[PDB]
Amino acid sequence: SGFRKMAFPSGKVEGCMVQVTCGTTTLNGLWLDDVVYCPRHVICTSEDMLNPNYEDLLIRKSNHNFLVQAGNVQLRVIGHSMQNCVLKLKVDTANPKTPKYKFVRIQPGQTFSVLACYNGSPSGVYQCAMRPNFTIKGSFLNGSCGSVGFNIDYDCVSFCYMHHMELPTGVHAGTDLEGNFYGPFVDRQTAQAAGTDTTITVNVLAWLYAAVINGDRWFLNRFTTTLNDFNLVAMKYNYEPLTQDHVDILGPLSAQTGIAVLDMCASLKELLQNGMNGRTILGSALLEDEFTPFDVVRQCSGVTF
Amino acid sequence: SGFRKMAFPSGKVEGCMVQVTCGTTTLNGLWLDDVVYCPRHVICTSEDMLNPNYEDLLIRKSNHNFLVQAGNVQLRVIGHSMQNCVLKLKVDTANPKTPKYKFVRIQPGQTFSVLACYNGSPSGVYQCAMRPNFTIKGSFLNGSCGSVGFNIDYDCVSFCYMHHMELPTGVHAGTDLEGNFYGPFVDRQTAQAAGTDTTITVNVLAWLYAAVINGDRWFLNRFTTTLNDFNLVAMKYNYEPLTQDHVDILGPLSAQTGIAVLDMCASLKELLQNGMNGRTILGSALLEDEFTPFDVVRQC
Ligand SMILES: *CC(=O)[C@H](CCCNC(=N)N)NC(=O)[C@H](Cc1ccccc1)NC(=O)[C@@H](Cc1ccccc1)NC(=O)CCOCC#C
Ligand SMILES: *CC(=O)[C@H](CCCNC(=N)N)NC(=O)[C@H](Cc1ccccc1)NC(=O)[C@@H](Cc1ccccc1)NC(=O)CCOCC#C
Repeated sequence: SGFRKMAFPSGKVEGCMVQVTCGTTTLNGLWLDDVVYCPRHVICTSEDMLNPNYEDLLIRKSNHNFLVQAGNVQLRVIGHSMQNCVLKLKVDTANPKTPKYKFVRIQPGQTFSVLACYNGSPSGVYQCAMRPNFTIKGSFLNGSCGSVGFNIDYDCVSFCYMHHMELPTGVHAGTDLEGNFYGPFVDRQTAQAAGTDTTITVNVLAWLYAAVINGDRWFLNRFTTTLNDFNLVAMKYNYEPLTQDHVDILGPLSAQTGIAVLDMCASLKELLQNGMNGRTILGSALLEDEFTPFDVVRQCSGVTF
Repeated sequence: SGFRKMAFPSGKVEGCMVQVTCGTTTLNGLWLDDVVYCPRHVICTSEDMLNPNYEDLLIRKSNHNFLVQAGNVQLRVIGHSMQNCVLKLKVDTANPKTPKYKFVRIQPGQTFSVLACYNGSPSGVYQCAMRPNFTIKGSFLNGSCGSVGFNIDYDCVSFCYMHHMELPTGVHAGTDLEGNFYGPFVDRQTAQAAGTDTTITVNVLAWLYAAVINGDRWFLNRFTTTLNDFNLVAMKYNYEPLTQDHVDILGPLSAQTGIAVLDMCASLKELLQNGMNGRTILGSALLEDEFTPFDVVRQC
C-alpha cells in the first residue's frame, strides 16, 4: 500500500552524464555510444545570447574548443554538428554504459523522471509532468542545463526531455533529444512567457483511482453523469476536456476498482463544485494532476526494470 | 528555481540489489562486499510468522537453502548468520559495484531515499521521512521487503532503513542495517500499534523558508513570539516541540531570507490557528513536514 510521486531508477542514465565546456560556459551532456548531446547554447557567450547566430557561431568553433569530461576522463571531440537546438559532439570513445534507448517526443500531460545534474554529476531525481502549456515545474539551479528527462519502457530508456532554460515564471523549458523545443520557446534572451495553463483531467481521475485502491473512499458518491455534462463543469474550473480516448485509458483502473469512469467523473465534479471538505487524499489537500493512468498502474502493480 | 521532493540518484544502490530466496519465500537483499543483508523472516513460512523462533528456524537451514541471484547470476552462499532482525548471507564473491558506504541509524524527522525493489530489481525511487512514531509513509507492495532507504554524501552511501513490514494502517516499519527495528515493532504476526504521529515542526519551518526563497510571502507577518510561547501553540496541534537545536539548525536559512526563525515561528503559529485562507504554499494546501533544513539547502 501507499502512493508517492515515484521516479524511475536513474542508474542507467547516471552512467550517460558528462560535463561539456566551451570557453567559459559549462553544462551537462548525454553520452550515448560515441556521441555527446547537449544544449547548443553552450557555444554562446552571455553577449551571444542576446541575438545568437548559432549557425555562424558553430562554424567559428572547432573540436578543440569543446572539452567533454566523463568523470575524471577527458573525451576527445572529433566532430561537432547541430540538430535544431541540440549540439552533437562526436567523440573518440563509445560509452560502454550506453543503455538500450530511444528518443521520443512526449505529449502534454505525460510524465517523466528528471535526473538533475551539475558539472556532469547527478544530484537528484524527481517526476515531472509536461504541462498543457509545454512547461514543466522542475527544480533546477545554475548549471543544470543538459539534464535529461526519461521513461523506462519495459527494457528501453526513452529520453524525452533536455533542459534548456528557466522562464521568468520560474517554470522550466526545454527540448526533446532531436533539439525541438516543447512549446513556443527559443534559446535566445528575448521575451518569453508561458501560456495559460490548465489541469490534466485524466491524470486527476487516475489519481482518484489510486486513492480508492489505497482505501480512500469518502469522495465516492452514488451519482453518475455524462461525458458532456462532466466537461461543462471541467471547463468552468480550467480543466482540460476529457475525451473518449481518456476514458478508454482509464479502463484498467476502472476495472480494478469496479468504479465506472463516469461515476468517478461524478465524484470529481462534486469535488470541484463543493471542495474537499477539509480532508486529504493521498496526503494532499488539492487535486493532483501529475500522475498518469500508467503511473498509477506501475506503482500499484510493482513494475520492474 | 523551483522546489520539489527530490530523491538521491539511485545508481549506487541499484548495483547492490539482489534477490534472496528461501523455500517459497523470495525478497530483496543488499550485497555489499561479500555479504548479502536481508530481512531474517525470509527463512519463515507464512505460518511460522504467527510465532517464530528465528534461532531455531535458522538451525534448520543450510547454506544451500539460500538461493541468491544477482540478476540471473547465482551467488554461492558460504555462510549465514543473524544480527537482530537481519540475516547476513556470506557469499563467495565480493560485489565489484560496492560503493563507499556506512550503516547509520537516523532520528525521527530525518529524510532518506527509498529504492523500491521486487525480485531483486529496482522499480522506483522516492523520498521518505522517518515519522516521529518511527513509521514511514512509503509505497511498498508484496515482495518489497529488503528494499533499503539511504542518503548519499560525497559518493558515500549511508544506508539507514531496510523494509520489513506494512502495518494494518497502511504505514511501514523496518530496521536499520544492523537489524534493529525503528519503533516498537517486531517481525511476528501480533498486535503492534504505532504511536500517535505528530508533525515535524522543524521541517515545516524549513519548508516555509523554501517557499519564501521561491517567492511565496503571503503568510509572513510582523508578529513576534517566544520559543516557549510558540511551543505552547504547536503542542495543541500535535506538532513536535521546537528546541534551540532546531533554531540553530535553521540558522543558514534564516540568514539567507533575513527572516528570524522565531518570526517564521510567528507565521507558523498563525497558520495553525486560522488556516491557509483557501491559499497555497509551494503548490500545497497543507503544511509539508518531510523536508529537512538540509534538504532545503541542498536543493536551493
Ligand atoms: C541552464 C544552464 O545551466 C545554462 C547556463 C550554463 C553556464 N552557467 C553555469 N553553469 N552557472 N543556461 C542558462 O543559464 C540559460 C541560457 C538561456 C538564455 C536564454 C534563453 C534560453 C537559455 N538562461 C536562462 O535559463 C534564463 C532564461 C531567460 C530567457 C529569456 C530572457 C531572460 C532569461 N533564466 C534565468 O536565468 C533564471 C531567471 O529567469 C528569469 C530571468 C532572468
Ligand atoms: C515485505 C515482503 O515482501 C514479505 C513478503 C513475503 C515474501 N515475498 C512475497 N510474498 N512477494 N513480507 C511480508 O509480506 C510481511 C511478513 C511479516 C509478517 C508479520 C510481521 C512482520 C513481517 N507481512 C506484512 O507486512 C503484513 C504484516 C502484519 C503484521 C502483523 C499483523 C498483520 C500484518 N502486512 C501486510 O500484509 C499488509 C496488509 O495489511 C495487513 C492488515 C490488515
